[PDB]
Amino acid sequence: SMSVKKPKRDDSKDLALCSMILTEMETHEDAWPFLLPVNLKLVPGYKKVIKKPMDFSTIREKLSSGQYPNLETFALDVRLVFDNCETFNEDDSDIGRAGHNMRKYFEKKWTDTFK
Repeated sequence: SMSVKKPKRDDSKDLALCSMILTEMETHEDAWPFLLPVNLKLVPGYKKVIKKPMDFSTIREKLSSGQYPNLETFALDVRLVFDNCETFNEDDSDIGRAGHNMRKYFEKKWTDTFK
């Protein structure tokens, strides 16, 4: 509360560390469904159904332009990519399985880097 603060966690490397994790996600072989925005002109249903589209390139732009106020807002966008994936794709599909793999891969990097 006012004048009552927990000890200060050093947040000065977070920007760089998030950037590294995003690079590791981008180079994973199952990243291909997620690298660029879904094409809203060419994928019927996606615009109407997915209210908040998100992808790795869009995450990169936001990060590199100071649009994440903290590391949790970054994690939320990453998870949104996989939540969107799950909404639109059958679990029993290549893209569905890609999303599951990538989510797990991310959550490990995240825990190991910060928790």
